[PDB]
Amino acid sequence: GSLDMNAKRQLYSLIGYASLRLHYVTVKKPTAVDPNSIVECRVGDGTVLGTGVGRNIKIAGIRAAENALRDKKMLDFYAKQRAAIPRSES
RNA sequence: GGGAUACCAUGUUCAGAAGAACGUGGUAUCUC
Repeated sequence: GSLDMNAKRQLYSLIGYASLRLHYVTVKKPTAVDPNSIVECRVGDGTVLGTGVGRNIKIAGIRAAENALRDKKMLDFYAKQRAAIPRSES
């Protein structure tokens, strides 16, 4: 895999629905002696789908995405939620 | 000689299912 296109898609194409809040948070302020940074993949609900770290951070970005789609159970979990979700959170 | 993160500003591209991310250059610290 290792394909962003695929990732980003899996996100706002396989799960990312209306009123999801899905969002990534950058953590580990890069350094000029180890730029490497990490990414947190979670949702406003306080749920982290996964994570991703890299030396040129990007790997971290794309890695984070692939991480979100790296949870078949989590993914499918939202699939059902999507069907349920009564025009709101609960 | 090469290489990288980031601030300030703006835009393109990735893909080609779907929709998102990265880049362009100005300055700088560090590093090989």
